[PDB]
Amino acid sequence: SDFDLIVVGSGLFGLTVAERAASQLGKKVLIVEKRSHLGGNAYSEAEPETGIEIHKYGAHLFHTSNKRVWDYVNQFTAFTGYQHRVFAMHNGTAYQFPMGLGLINQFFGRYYTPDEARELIKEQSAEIDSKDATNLEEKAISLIGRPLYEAFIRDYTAKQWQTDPKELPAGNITRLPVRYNFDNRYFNDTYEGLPVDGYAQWLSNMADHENIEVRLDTDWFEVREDLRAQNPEAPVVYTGPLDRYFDYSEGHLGWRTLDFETEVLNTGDFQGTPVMNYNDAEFPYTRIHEFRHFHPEREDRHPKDKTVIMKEYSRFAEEGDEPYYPINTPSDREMLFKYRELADAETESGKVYFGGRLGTYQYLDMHMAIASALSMFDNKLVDALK
Amino acid sequence: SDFDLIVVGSGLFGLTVAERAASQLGKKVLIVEKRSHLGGNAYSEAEPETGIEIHKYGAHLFHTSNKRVWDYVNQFTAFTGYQHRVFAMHNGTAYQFPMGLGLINQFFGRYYTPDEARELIKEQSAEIDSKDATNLEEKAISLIGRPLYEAFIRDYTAKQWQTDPKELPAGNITRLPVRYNFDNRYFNDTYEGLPVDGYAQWLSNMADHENIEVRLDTDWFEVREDLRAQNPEAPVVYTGPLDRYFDYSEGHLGWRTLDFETEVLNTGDFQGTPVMNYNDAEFPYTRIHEFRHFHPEREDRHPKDKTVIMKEYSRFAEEGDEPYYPINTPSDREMLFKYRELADAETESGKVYFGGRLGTYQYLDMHMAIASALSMFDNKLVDALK
Ligand SMILES: Cc1cc2nc3c(=O)[nH]c(=O)nc-3n(C[C@H](O)[C@H](O)[C@H](O)COP(=O)(O)OP(=O)(O)OC[C@H]3O[C@@H](n4cnc5c(N)ncnc54)[C@H](O)[C@@H]3O)c2cc1C
Ligand SMILES: Cc1cc2nc3c(=O)[nH]c(=O)nc-3n(C[C@H](O)[C@H](O)[C@H](O)COP(=O)(O)OP(=O)(O)OC[C@H]3O[C@@H](n4cnc5c(N)ncnc54)[C@H](O)[C@@H]3O)c2cc1C
Ligand code: NA
Ligand code: NA
Ligand code: NA
Ligand code: NA
Repeated sequence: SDFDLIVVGSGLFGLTVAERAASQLGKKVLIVEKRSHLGGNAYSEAEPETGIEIHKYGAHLFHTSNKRVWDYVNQFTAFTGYQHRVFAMHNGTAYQFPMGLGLINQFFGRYYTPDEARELIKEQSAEIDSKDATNLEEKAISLIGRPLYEAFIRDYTAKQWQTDPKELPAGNITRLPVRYNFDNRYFNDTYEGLPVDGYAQWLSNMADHENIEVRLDTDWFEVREDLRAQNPEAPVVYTGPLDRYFDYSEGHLGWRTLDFETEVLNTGDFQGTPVMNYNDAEFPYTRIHEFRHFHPEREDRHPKDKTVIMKEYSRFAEEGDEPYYPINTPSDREMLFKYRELADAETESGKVYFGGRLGTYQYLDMHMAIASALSMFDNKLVDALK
Repeated sequence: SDFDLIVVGSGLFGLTVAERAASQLGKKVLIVEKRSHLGGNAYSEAEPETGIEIHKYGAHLFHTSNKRVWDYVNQFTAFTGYQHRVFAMHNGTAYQFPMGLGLINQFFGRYYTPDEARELIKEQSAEIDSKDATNLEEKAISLIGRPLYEAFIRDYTAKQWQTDPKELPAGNITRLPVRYNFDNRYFNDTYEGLPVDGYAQWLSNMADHENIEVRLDTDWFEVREDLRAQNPEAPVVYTGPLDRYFDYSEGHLGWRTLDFETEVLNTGDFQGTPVMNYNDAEFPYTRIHEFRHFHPEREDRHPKDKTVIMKEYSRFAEEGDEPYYPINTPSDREMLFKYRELADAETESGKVYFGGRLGTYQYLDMHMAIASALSMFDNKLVDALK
């Protein structure tokens, strides 16, 4: 047949499934993708004026402790030795971040040793016991105290969720957000880096296989009757929206979206670091990305006197908005449970498998989507394709 | 014969020459080493109480942009992804270091953009033109201004050299010691890391070859008549002290030494970072090393409640002291020129080649010693061993 497997969506989940079926089982795979390019939100591109690699659907940082996933992605791209670091702007000062000996010295005004900092945090967080916290605000205060909470967490979180932290779940903070050393690596994972030739090249390489057919600018729901009629027994891996698949029969799942404001500025360096969080309420955006600093190894290809920056604004995802993060209200958890039932029925009657961020209503980092796709491939698709 | 080449000293220079002759020319090499272990000052060892890898002859950080040298050393050890970072203690605050947007924010009290920082440094350094600087103090001030100089350079340099900076050469600072971004990598080189299994294992591996014989606890000047009599036409590569070789016939070359004070403390973490500079005069030591933080990947082998730290004191190298850094007074440059003549005569009449830090009166980093030995091997020893 012309294809043995249909994959809807070319994010990391779709690409992984498609590539494994193609290379490991020698199956013909047809990828159907609604957008004009491969890669889902991980897709990046050159900003036209400067040539700098940028993202329109969120900056993407790769990191994992899963060696299987690390070895896998390295088949398709090399990675730079980029290590993500973030600074936090508060009351006109850029603080070392996350909270650690550096921020503590800057904020409290003198050097604390690791043991002195531990004792400081004990004193600061004395007021509320974590066991008694009834919301995010109280949870934070119970761990690090009011001064730190009020400076670095309160307004930032308010902007992030468009909600008073008093009305957010205590379960949103699960561990002490403080380090007792000067380590300011943002991530804690074994492996980390950025694709040497950019995300677009990496993701294109995943789908570059003699057994893979790619149809861009194609909506599954427009073409599905025709495609399946060509080969009815070919399974489908669906990574589009779960609720949309079932015509919103149980209602609309709730998502957060982001608005990105991009500017080309007439300086070669706007903030001297890839990401500056803006922790204060007076700034409407949560942070500014300056994209050239993600790839310092490219500095002589970057313009000397121009730079691209991006500001980020969060709000509720309405119709037409890209859905980014599941909101997960109890109502959302309710209809999700109902959609899972429908989906499972569809897998049994129609050989349609549901996966990925949109397909399962679950935020997934790149390595987690890949891991999830490797699992589905191993545990479901190998059998289904025999 | 029992050997074809004698190498005096087993630092990186000696090891490199020995290994190349052994593996590339199939020559039998005899290494003669005065100390009880291989590796010269790069040698490291486990501190007995804690097991932590420490140095008795200075902490050794490996870094290079020389790809030939990088590829070479990786034949003998793997390297961790360690990236050196230093903090600077001044008036009770740990500053981000080297001077950059982080230190500038901490010191001047609010955030400066890259362009604002450039303008700040222009204003601060206006007083003295670099072209007019007559000593180190004036040179520093001409580049960064008095407040920064007085806080971070003056006393530190005084301790380092035991000299008023007014009496040090303007040529000691050759470039702007300020970055206009938040990059606090201490080194600027392409490749960097620490030996995964420690320096002792790496350096031992270099000399581990069927063609290499090692005699430790052996002073060249005690055994040389006997050894050369066994095979008169075998050349010698000498990496011991240049002036000592010629019985100080032209006087004693001047060196700086370091005293290291090591302590085991009853805490698992003393300062939360490998190195803290102490920039103020009130502290007699220049900096404190906390050795466990050089190898965080070993944290579950390190003790939970103990740590080894080391304080560093600089002074003139007297008899019995390990000579570390050439002082290079004009008098020193004088007799060095005379020793170079003697050495060159000795190479012609006696087939004794002079190399390495002690052998040439020149401080050499590990990668520079290796590069220098590779050159000597390529350009001198291949011919001499035919
Ligand atoms: C703003 C943002 C920032 C992120 N930052 C990071 C990060 O820093 N590090 C990290 O590891 N991960 C990050 N991620 C997650 C990352 O994008 C993952 O790769 C993604 O979540 C993987 O899941 P996926 O492949 O299912 O999703 P997607 O990337 O959403 O891919 C789904 C694809 O299905 C297509 N599709 C949808 N409907 C149809 C249809 N009807 N017909 C045909 N095609 C369709 C979509 O166009 C899309 O291309 C971020 C995600 C977002 C949204
Ligand atoms: C305090 C200090 C800190 C340093 N830190 C770094 C760093 O962070 N990063 C870096 O890249 N480099 C560093 N170095 C330099 C590093 O040690 C180099 O490897 C070294 O300078 C290389 O030169 P070498 O092999 O000639 O010297 P050496 O290491 O001095 O080796 C010379 C050897 O010759 C032996 N010897 C001397 N006389 C005799 C004799 N009569 N008979 C037999 N044997 C003899 C000595 O015992 C010694 O083992 C540091 C050096 C010092 C001193
Ligand atoms: Na991201
Ligand atoms: Na508490
Ligand atoms: Na050193
Ligand atoms: Na000046």
